[PDB]
Amino acid sequence: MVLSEGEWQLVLHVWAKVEADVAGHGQDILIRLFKSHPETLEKFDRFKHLKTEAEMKASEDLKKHGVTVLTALGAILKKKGHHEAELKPLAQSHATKHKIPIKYLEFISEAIIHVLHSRHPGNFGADAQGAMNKALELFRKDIAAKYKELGYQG
Ligand code: HEM
Repeated sequence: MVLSEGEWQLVLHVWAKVEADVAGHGQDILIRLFKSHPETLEKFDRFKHLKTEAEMKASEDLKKHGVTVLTALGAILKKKGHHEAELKPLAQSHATKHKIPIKYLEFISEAIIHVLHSRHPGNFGADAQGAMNKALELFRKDIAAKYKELGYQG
C-alpha cells in the first residue's frame, strides 16, 4: 500500500514523542504484548522465565531489548516506505532464527497502537492512529513478502 506524506508526518510526529523516552515506551509495549498474548513470550528464550508484570518491569535486559526493538522500528518508519535495506536483516532473523509468525507481528502492532493511544492522545487522535496503522500494515505486508522469499510461511 502507499502512505501519503501527510500520513507519514502523523506517524513521525507521534514517534517524536516516543523518542523522549524510548526505554519506557518499549517496556510498556513489550509488557502489553506479553500480557495480551502470553504465547508470544514463549518465543523469547531469554525472557520467558518472567512470571509477572513486576518482574518484567524490573528486568534491565528486557528494557534494553525494548530499546533495540523500537529503535529498529523507528529507523524503518523514518524511511517512509523505502525500507528494503532495513527489512532484510530483520526478516531473516525473525523468519529463520526466532520463527515469528505474521500473526505475532500483528499482535505487537496492536500493542504499539494501544500504548501510543494511552500515552499520547495529543498526537494520536483517530487520523494519527489510522496513519500509524497504515505504516504498520505496510511493514507487515513487506515483511511477509520477504518471509516468503526466505522460505518461511509466517
Ligand atoms: C515491530 C516488530 C519488531 C521489530 C522491529 C523487532 C526487532 C528486533 C530486533 C532489532 C532484534 C535484535 C536483532 C535481531 O535478532 O533481529 C529482535 C530480536 C528478537 N525478536 Fe523482534 N522485533 C519485532 C517483533 C517481534 C515479535 C512480535 C516477536 C515475538 C513474538 C519477536 C521476537 C524476537 C526474539 C525472540 C528476538 C531475540 C531476543 C534476544 O536477544 O533474546 N520480535 N527483534
